[PDB]
Amino acid sequence: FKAGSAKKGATLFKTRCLQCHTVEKGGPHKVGPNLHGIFGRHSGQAEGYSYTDANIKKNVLWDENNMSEYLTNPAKYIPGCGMAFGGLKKEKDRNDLITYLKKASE
Amino acid sequence: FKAGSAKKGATLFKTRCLQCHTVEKGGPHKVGPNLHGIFGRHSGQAEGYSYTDANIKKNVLWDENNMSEYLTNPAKYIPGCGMAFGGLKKEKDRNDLITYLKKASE
Ligand code: HEM
Ligand code: HEM
Repeated sequence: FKAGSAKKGATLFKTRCLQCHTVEKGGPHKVGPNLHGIFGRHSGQAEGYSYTDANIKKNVLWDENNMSEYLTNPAKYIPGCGMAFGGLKKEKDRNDLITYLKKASE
Repeated sequence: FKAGSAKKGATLFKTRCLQCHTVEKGGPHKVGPNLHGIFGRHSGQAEGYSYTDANIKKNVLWDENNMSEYLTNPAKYIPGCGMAFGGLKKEKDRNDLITYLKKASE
Protein backbone atom coordinates (compact mmCIF):
# COMPACT_ATOMS: atom_id res chain seq x y z
CA PHE A 1 0.00 0.00 0.00
CA LYS A 2 1.14 3.49 -0.96
CA ALA A 3 -0.82 6.58 0.11
CA GLY A 4 -3.36 7.93 -2.36
CA SER A 5 -6.23 10.39 -2.37
CA ALA A 6 -8.10 10.60 0.91
CA LYS A 7 -10.54 12.70 -1.14
CA LYS A 8 -11.39 9.90 -3.61
CA GLY A 9 -11.34 7.46 -0.67
CA ALA A 10 -13.95 9.49 1.21
CA THR A 11 -16.29 9.10 -1.77
CA LEU A 12 -15.53 5.39 -1.96
CA PHE A 13 -16.40 5.00 1.73
CA LYS A 14 -19.63 7.01 1.42
CA THR A 15 -20.77 5.01 -1.60
CA ARG A 16 -19.63 1.51 -0.71
CA CYS A 17 -19.09 1.16 3.03
CA LEU A 18 -21.17 3.82 4.79
CA GLN A 19 -24.40 1.84 4.31
CA CYS A 20 -23.02 -0.67 6.82
CA HIS A 21 -20.24 1.15 8.71
CA THR A 22 -19.73 4.48 10.47
CA VAL A 23 -16.21 5.78 11.16
CA GLU A 24 -16.69 8.85 13.43
CA LYS A 25 -15.47 8.55 17.03
CA GLY A 26 -18.17 7.00 19.22
CA GLY A 27 -20.34 6.43 16.14
CA PRO A 28 -23.03 3.76 16.26
CA HIS A 29 -22.88 0.14 15.08
CA LYS A 30 -25.10 -0.84 12.16
CA VAL A 31 -25.06 -4.07 10.12
CA GLY A 32 -21.27 -3.85 10.61
CA PRO A 33 -19.25 -2.37 13.44
CA ASN A 34 -18.15 1.22 13.90
CA LEU A 35 -14.58 1.48 12.57
CA HIS A 36 -13.15 4.41 14.60
CA GLY A 37 -9.64 3.49 15.79
CA ILE A 38 -9.53 0.43 13.55
CA PHE A 39 -5.78 0.74 12.85
CA GLY A 40 -4.96 0.74 16.58
CA ARG A 41 -6.51 -2.62 17.45
CA HIS A 42 -6.97 -6.15 16.15
CA SER A 43 -9.97 -7.50 14.22
CA GLY A 44 -13.08 -8.48 16.17
CA GLN A 45 -12.74 -6.06 19.10
CA ALA A 46 -15.15 -3.18 18.54
CA GLU A 47 -16.77 -2.34 21.85
CA GLY A 48 -20.41 -3.47 21.91
CA TYR A 49 -20.30 -5.59 18.71
CA SER A 50 -20.20 -9.40 18.45
CA TYR A 51 -18.66 -10.95 15.41
CA THR A 52 -19.28 -14.06 13.28
CA ASP A 53 -16.38 -14.72 10.85
CA ALA A 54 -13.91 -17.20 12.41
CA ASN A 55 -10.85 -15.28 11.04
CA ILE A 56 -12.00 -11.87 12.32
CA LYS A 57 -12.47 -13.61 15.68
CA LYS A 58 -8.79 -14.72 15.76
CA ASN A 59 -7.99 -11.00 16.17
CA VAL A 60 -5.66 -10.05 13.29
CA LEU A 61 -3.51 -6.95 13.85
CA TRP A 62 -5.00 -4.48 11.32
CA ASP A 63 -2.43 -2.67 9.20
CA GLU A 64 -2.63 -1.21 5.67
CA ASN A 65 -1.50 -4.37 3.86
CA ASN A 66 -3.77 -6.72 5.86
CA MET A 67 -6.72 -4.39 5.25
CA SER A 68 -6.00 -4.05 1.54
CA GLU A 69 -5.99 -7.84 1.30
CA TYR A 70 -9.20 -8.02 3.39
CA LEU A 71 -11.03 -5.67 1.00
CA THR A 72 -9.68 -7.28 -2.14
CA ASN A 73 -12.46 -9.88 -2.39
CA PRO A 74 -15.48 -8.06 -3.88
CA ALA A 75 -17.95 -10.19 -1.92
CA LYS A 76 -18.30 -10.53 1.85
CA TYR A 77 -20.55 -12.72 4.11
CA ILE A 78 -23.20 -10.84 6.01
CA PRO A 79 -24.31 -13.23 8.80
CA GLY A 80 -27.72 -14.82 8.38
CA CYS A 81 -28.19 -13.10 5.01
CA GLY A 82 -25.54 -14.05 2.45
CA MET A 83 -22.92 -12.45 0.23
CA ALA A 84 -22.71 -8.68 -0.16
CA PHE A 85 -20.53 -6.34 -2.18
CA GLY A 86 -17.95 -5.36 0.47
CA GLY A 87 -14.76 -5.13 -1.58
CA LEU A 88 -12.78 -3.05 -4.04
CA LYS A 89 -11.30 -5.33 -6.68
CA LYS A 90 -8.92 -2.62 -7.91
CA GLU A 91 -5.65 -1.80 -6.14
CA LYS A 92 -5.86 1.91 -6.80
CA ASP A 93 -9.31 1.81 -5.22
CA ARG A 94 -8.17 0.31 -1.91
CA ASN A 95 -5.24 2.74 -1.64
CA ASP A 96 -7.57 5.68 -1.92
CA LEU A 97 -10.04 4.14 0.60
CA ILE A 98 -7.44 3.05 3.13
CA THR A 99 -5.85 6.50 2.99
CA TYR A 100 -9.15 8.04 4.00
CA LEU A 101 -9.88 5.38 6.65
CA LYS A 102 -6.54 6.02 8.39
CA LYS A 103 -7.46 9.69 8.75
CA ALA A 104 -11.17 9.51 9.42
CA SER A 105 -10.90 6.60 11.84
CA GLU A 106 -8.79 8.80 14.11
CA PHE B 1 -51.39 -12.49 20.97
CA LYS B 2 -52.02 -14.93 23.81
CA ALA B 3 -49.16 -16.19 26.00
CA GLY B 4 -47.58 -19.48 25.00
CA SER B 5 -44.48 -21.48 25.85
CA ALA B 6 -41.47 -19.35 26.74
CA LYS B 7 -39.63 -22.70 26.56
CA LYS B 8 -40.46 -23.34 22.88
CA GLY B 9 -39.88 -19.61 22.23
CA ALA B 10 -36.37 -19.79 23.68
CA THR B 11 -35.54 -22.49 21.12
CA LEU B 12 -37.11 -20.44 18.35
CA PHE B 13 -34.97 -17.43 19.33
CA LYS B 14 -31.76 -19.50 19.54
CA THR B 15 -32.37 -21.09 16.14
CA ARG B 16 -33.80 -18.20 14.16
CA CYS B 17 -32.89 -14.88 15.75
CA LEU B 18 -29.77 -15.37 17.85
CA GLN B 19 -27.50 -15.38 14.78
CA CYS B 20 -28.30 -11.67 14.40
CA HIS B 21 -29.63 -10.54 17.80
CA THR B 22 -28.67 -10.84 21.47
CA VAL B 23 -31.25 -10.23 24.20
CA GLU B 24 -29.26 -10.19 27.49
CA LYS B 25 -29.01 -6.86 29.32
CA GLY B 26 -26.08 -4.83 27.98
CA GLY B 27 -25.47 -7.47 25.31
CA PRO B 28 -23.61 -6.50 22.16
CA HIS B 29 -25.00 -5.43 18.77
CA LYS B 30 -24.38 -7.73 15.81
CA VAL B 31 -25.92 -7.59 12.32
CA GLY B 32 -29.07 -6.49 14.21
CA PRO B 33 -29.43 -4.57 17.44
CA ASN B 34 -29.46 -5.94 20.98
CA LEU B 35 -33.11 -6.37 22.00
CA HIS B 36 -32.94 -6.03 25.82
CA GLY B 37 -35.81 -3.79 26.99
CA ILE B 38 -37.46 -3.90 23.57
CA PHE B 39 -41.02 -3.80 24.98
CA GLY B 40 -40.28 -0.62 26.95
CA ARG B 41 -39.30 1.59 24.02
CA HIS B 42 -40.17 2.38 20.42
CA SER B 43 -38.54 0.91 17.30
CA GLY B 44 -35.22 2.33 16.15
CA GLN B 45 -33.83 3.45 19.54
CA ALA B 46 -31.27 0.88 20.66
CA GLU B 47 -28.34 2.73 22.17
CA GLY B 48 -25.31 2.60 19.85
CA TYR B 49 -27.13 1.21 16.77
CA SER B 50 -28.17 3.12 13.63
CA TYR B 51 -31.08 1.86 11.63
CA THR B 52 -32.04 1.71 7.94
CA ASP B 53 -35.72 0.75 7.47
CA ALA B 54 -37.86 3.91 7.13
CA ASN B 55 -40.71 2.43 9.28
CA ILE B 56 -38.44 1.34 12.14
CA LYS B 57 -37.08 4.90 12.05
CA LYS B 58 -40.58 6.37 12.63
CA ASN B 59 -40.31 4.84 16.13
CA VAL B 60 -43.32 2.51 16.53
CA LEU B 61 -44.33 1.73 20.12
CA TRP B 62 -43.46 -2.00 20.41
CA ASP B 63 -46.19 -4.14 21.93
CA GLU B 64 -47.08 -7.83 21.47
CA ASN B 65 -49.49 -7.30 18.56
CA ASN B 66 -47.19 -4.90 16.66
CA MET B 67 -44.29 -7.32 17.11
CA SER B 68 -46.32 -10.34 16.03
CA GLU B 69 -47.25 -8.44 12.88
CA TYR B 70 -43.60 -7.36 12.39
CA LEU B 71 -42.39 -10.99 12.51
CA THR B 72 -45.18 -12.34 10.35
CA ASN B 73 -43.37 -11.72 7.05
CA PRO B 74 -40.86 -14.58 6.67
CA ALA B 75 -38.35 -12.37 4.86
CA LYS B 76 -36.63 -9.22 6.12
CA TYR B 77 -34.21 -6.69 4.47
CA ILE B 78 -30.68 -6.77 5.78
CA PRO B 79 -29.12 -3.46 4.65
CA GLY B 80 -26.59 -3.67 1.85
CA CYS B 81 -27.12 -7.44 1.55
CA GLY B 82 -30.70 -8.40 0.69
CA MET B 83 -33.56 -10.49 2.04
CA ALA B 84 -33.07 -12.83 4.98
CA PHE B 85 -35.30 -15.27 6.83
CA GLY B 86 -36.35 -13.11 9.81
CA GLY B 87 -39.95 -14.18 10.33
CA LEU B 88 -42.23 -16.87 11.70
CA LYS B 89 -45.09 -17.42 9.28
CA LYS B 90 -47.10 -19.38 11.85
CA GLU B 91 -49.15 -17.69 14.58
CA LYS B 92 -48.41 -20.31 17.20
CA ASP B 93 -44.73 -19.73 16.46
CA ARG B 94 -44.78 -15.99 17.17
CA ASN B 95 -46.75 -16.46 20.40
CA ASP B 96 -44.14 -18.81 21.73
CA LEU B 97 -41.28 -16.48 20.62
CA ILE B 98 -42.85 -13.27 21.89
CA THR B 99 -43.56 -14.93 25.24
CA TYR B 100 -39.88 -15.69 25.62
CA LEU B 101 -38.77 -12.25 24.37
CA LYS B 102 -40.93 -10.47 26.97
CA LYS B 103 -39.16 -12.39 29.72
CA ALA B 104 -35.62 -12.58 28.41
CA SER B 105 -35.55 -8.96 27.25
CA GLU B 106 -36.06 -7.88 30.86
C1 HEM C 1 -15.28 -1.03 1.06
C2 HEM C 1 -16.27 -0.98 1.98
C3 HEM C 1 -16.12 -1.56 3.34
C4 HEM C 1 -15.02 -1.56 4.17
C5 HEM C 1 -13.66 -0.97 3.87
C6 HEM C 1 -15.31 -2.41 5.29
C7 HEM C 1 -14.40 -2.64 6.34
C8 HEM C 1 -14.59 -3.59 7.34
C9 HEM C 1 -13.62 -3.96 8.31
C10 HEM C 1 -12.24 -3.34 8.48
C11 HEM C 1 -14.16 -4.95 9.08
C12 HEM C 1 -13.51 -5.56 10.33
C13 HEM C 1 -13.90 -4.70 11.53
C14 HEM C 1 -13.32 -5.18 12.84
O1 HEM C 1 -12.48 -6.11 12.84
O2 HEM C 1 -13.73 -4.64 13.91
C15 HEM C 1 -15.51 -5.14 8.62
C16 HEM C 1 -16.39 -6.07 9.15
C17 HEM C 1 -17.73 -6.18 8.75
N1 HEM C 1 -18.33 -5.54 7.68
FE1 HEM C 1 -17.46 -4.24 6.46
N2 HEM C 1 -16.56 -2.88 5.16
C18 HEM C 1 -17.11 -2.44 4.01
C19 HEM C 1 -18.40 -2.70 3.51
C20 HEM C 1 -19.39 -3.43 4.18
C21 HEM C 1 -20.75 -3.60 3.77
C22 HEM C 1 -21.34 -3.03 2.49
C23 HEM C 1 -21.39 -4.37 4.73
C24 HEM C 1 -22.81 -4.88 4.79
C25 HEM C 1 -23.57 -5.15 3.72
C26 HEM C 1 -20.39 -4.63 5.75
C27 HEM C 1 -20.63 -5.42 6.86
C28 HEM C 1 -19.64 -5.92 7.71
C29 HEM C 1 -19.93 -6.89 8.80
C30 HEM C 1 -21.27 -7.55 9.09
C31 HEM C 1 -18.71 -7.05 9.46
C32 HEM C 1 -18.40 -7.99 10.61
C33 HEM C 1 -18.24 -9.38 9.97
C34 HEM C 1 -18.36 -10.50 10.96
O3 HEM C 1 -18.66 -10.27 12.14
O4 HEM C 1 -18.18 -11.69 10.54
N3 HEM C 1 -19.20 -4.10 5.33
N4 HEM C 1 -15.71 -4.37 7.49
C1 HEM D 1 -37.55 -14.42 14.61
C2 HEM D 1 -36.30 -13.92 14.66
C3 HEM D 1 -36.02 -12.48 14.86
C4 HEM D 1 -36.68 -11.57 15.66
C5 HEM D 1 -37.88 -11.84 16.53
C6 HEM D 1 -36.16 -10.26 15.36
C7 HEM D 1 -36.61 -9.08 15.99
C8 HEM D 1 -36.26 -7.80 15.59
C9 HEM D 1 -36.83 -6.60 16.11
C10 HEM D 1 -37.86 -6.51 17.22
C11 HEM D 1 -36.26 -5.55 15.44
C12 HEM D 1 -36.49 -4.07 15.76
C13 HEM D 1 -35.48 -3.66 16.83
C14 HEM D 1 -35.58 -2.21 17.25
O1 HEM D 1 -36.53 -1.51 16.82
O2 HEM D 1 -34.68 -1.73 17.99
C15 HEM D 1 -35.28 -6.11 14.55
C16 HEM D 1 -34.49 -5.37 13.69
C17 HEM D 1 -33.47 -5.93 12.90
N1 HEM D 1 -33.22 -7.27 12.70
FE1 HEM D 1 -34.19 -8.78 13.55
N2 HEM D 1 -35.21 -10.38 14.43
C18 HEM D 1 -35.07 -11.67 14.05
C19 HEM D 1 -34.17 -12.21 13.12
C20 HEM D 1 -33.18 -11.49 12.44
C21 HEM D 1 -32.17 -12.03 11.59
C22 HEM D 1 -32.01 -13.50 11.25
C23 HEM D 1 -31.38 -10.97 11.14
C24 HEM D 1 -30.21 -10.95 10.19
C25 HEM D 1 -30.01 -11.84 9.21
C26 HEM D 1 -31.93 -9.79 11.77
C27 HEM D 1 -31.46 -8.51 11.53
C28 HEM D 1 -32.12 -7.33 11.90
C29 HEM D 1 -31.64 -5.98 11.48
C30 HEM D 1 -30.48 -5.68 10.55
C31 HEM D 1 -32.51 -5.10 12.13
C32 HEM D 1 -32.55 -3.58 12.00
C33 HEM D 1 -33.24 -3.30 10.66
C34 HEM D 1 -32.99 -1.91 10.14
O3 HEM D 1 -32.21 -1.15 10.74
O4 HEM D 1 -33.57 -1.56 9.07
N3 HEM D 1 -33.04 -10.15 12.48
N4 HEM D 1 -35.38 -7.50 14.59
